[PDB]
Amino acid sequence: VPSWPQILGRLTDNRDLARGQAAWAMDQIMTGNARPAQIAAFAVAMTMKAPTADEVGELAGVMLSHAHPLPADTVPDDAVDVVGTGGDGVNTVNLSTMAAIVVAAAGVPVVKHGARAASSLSGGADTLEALGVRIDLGPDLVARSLAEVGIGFCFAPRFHPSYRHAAAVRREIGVPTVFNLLGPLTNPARPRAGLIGCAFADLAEVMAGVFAARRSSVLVVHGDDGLDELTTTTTSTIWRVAAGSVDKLTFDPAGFGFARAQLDQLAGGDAQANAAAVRAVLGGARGPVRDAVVLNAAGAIVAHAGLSSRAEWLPAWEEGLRRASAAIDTGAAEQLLARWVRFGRQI
Amino acid sequence: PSWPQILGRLTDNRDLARGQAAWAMDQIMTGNARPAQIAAFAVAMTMKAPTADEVGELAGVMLSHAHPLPADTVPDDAVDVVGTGGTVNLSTMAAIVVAAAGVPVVKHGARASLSGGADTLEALGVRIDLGPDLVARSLAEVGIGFCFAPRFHPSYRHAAAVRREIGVPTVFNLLGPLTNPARPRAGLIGCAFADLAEVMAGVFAARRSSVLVVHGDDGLDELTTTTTSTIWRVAAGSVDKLTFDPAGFGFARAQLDQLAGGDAQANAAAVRAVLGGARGPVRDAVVLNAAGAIVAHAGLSSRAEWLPAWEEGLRRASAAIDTGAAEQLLARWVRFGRQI
Ligand SMILES: O=P(O)(O)OC[C@H]1O[C@H](OP(=O)(O)OP(=O)(O)O)[C@H](O)[C@@H]1O
Ligand SMILES: [Mg+2]
Ligand SMILES: [Mg+2]
Repeated sequence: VPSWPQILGRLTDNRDLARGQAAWAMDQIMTGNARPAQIAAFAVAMTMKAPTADEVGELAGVMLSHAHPLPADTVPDDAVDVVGTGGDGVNTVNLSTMAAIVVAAAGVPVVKHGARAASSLSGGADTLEALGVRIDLGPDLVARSLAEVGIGFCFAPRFHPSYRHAAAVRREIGVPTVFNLLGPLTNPARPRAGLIGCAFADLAEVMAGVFAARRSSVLVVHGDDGLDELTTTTTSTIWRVAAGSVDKLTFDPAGFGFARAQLDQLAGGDAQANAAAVRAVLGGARGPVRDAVVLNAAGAIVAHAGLSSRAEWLPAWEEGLRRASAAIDTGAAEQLLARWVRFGRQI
Repeated sequence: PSWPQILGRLTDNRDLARGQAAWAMDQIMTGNARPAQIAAFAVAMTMKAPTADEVGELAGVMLSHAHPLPADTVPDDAVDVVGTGGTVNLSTMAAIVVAAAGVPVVKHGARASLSGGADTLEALGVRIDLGPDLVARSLAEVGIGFCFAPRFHPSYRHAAAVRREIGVPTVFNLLGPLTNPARPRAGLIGCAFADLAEVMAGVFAARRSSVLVVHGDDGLDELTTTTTSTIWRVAAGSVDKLTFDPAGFGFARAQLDQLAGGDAQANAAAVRAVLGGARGPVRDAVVLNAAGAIVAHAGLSSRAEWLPAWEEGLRRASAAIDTGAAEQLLARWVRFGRQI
């Protein structure tokens, strides 16, 4: 007999939920059956209790059940995502989005989950829109984008319409909660690999556990400067997910010859400014922004490689860095973006 | 100040800065807080164990918005008798007994809501929803008054709706005893959680109230007769924690299933029974808790001594029942409501 008093009482008593209770709660939320007060109580109570991977996996599972799927047999088994929680409070250029373009241009299929800004000046979806990319495509056309261009963009609101009730509560309360983890865990194309940024150092291991449960090949990353990306200003903590297990690592870009950057060198502006930064990087502009893009693209390619049990960490990184740099240098990334824009205008 | 700031601080398991709880409660009380924000705050403040300063700020804001009683209508030595819940039967009866002994009582509550159970008083025929002027008249003429929370705290309705929707106890469950709009300086205040009882005692200490904050060691939000109780004795701005055993005053041990309150109609029947002289564990616990309230009343003077105060309180409580004064006071309270 599941109910809000039972579930919220258990959480406020600092107890983990019984199997299925988080799922019940999320389903009530997704079906419009939860009062805003109940949604907010649930999100906050779970956050302060400390969510488990089982619980977060249940929430993401329910979201994915209610999402619009892509058509059968349209997502390659090795497709990758590059996406983060956001909420790092830094307002950088759109590193995941730029990395995603480069990854696809290197020949790794990318189905990117994304959304507009929550607290920053310009989100991934905002910047793509400013570049002339269509962010408004449904399942069939995203599938066609992936096949024809090598990248698809799943705009979260378009694929998760039933999340509107939760999204409203999240905006109202402002404080980050367990809900802030869900975007990266609920790509509707269900790619099995990705580079997944987490702004909240204390919740990254839980995100990794969710991916581990799905047997995804993922690097969950938190820059030690607070970025929900692999950073160039310092080390990053990586929760490496492979073969159903999570391994905690610290990553230093200096190990691959990257010079240290300052965080203000990665600072972003409005959608137009960040669109300009994308163009500059894909056009061959050298500097800190390119370095961060290449590093993150490489990370995603490493995750992709980890779909094979044969993959080795250092060779994977060297290969990833080589491929990412080459995809920019040959013009492949610049061309792929142009083709992506042309594709959307030809619909 | 902001919701992101305050909620973020709480989710980080940090005590709030001076004034932040007050800001939040003020937003809630002015109708400026969305239900999601009300709920987030209530939950966060509960899970980040609230401090006396914080609870005091919440209660303060609430009282700053409340309708007061008219000037000089609340006696300086008026008392409250109430529990936070987890015993409306016990506190209702004890209140009548205390008033019948000649200690002015002013209660505050809602229908089972800043202190549920006013349904029992209604089941007995008492008009619970009176404005400030008439509560004042009731106090003077009958010796007891009841401040109906929706009437005196109309701005709380937004919070009240949220509490019902989430349906789990929160920090707001502590506010009833701390937001009596008559602002009695004394009382017997029950609390079902030991840790939170101490917090409530700190709030009362800050107001220089003379109160006994009581928690049965069996979990009851009243002085129990099934075992010992913890009392936080508040007087002179300081708190003394005590273990109390009513066996010392000759009270037999009862079982918990004999004392627990039921619904309004059941509660009402029990009131009539006890006020009419029915002996047993329920009477004992009423007498004990009535005596506690009288002891708190006595503590408004610096020259009150613990055991002699208890012995007087118990004699006064017993006599108020046994003479029929308690029964008659209830009848006069019912008559009052009809005579208006
Ligand atoms: O407004 P914030 O809460 O700070 O979030 C900024 C962006 O980061 C996340 O996406 P993603 O990793 O796809 O975008 P990126 O290209 O900016 O890294 C999120 O969906 C936002 O678009
Ligand atoms: Mg990102
Ligand atoms: Mg980012």
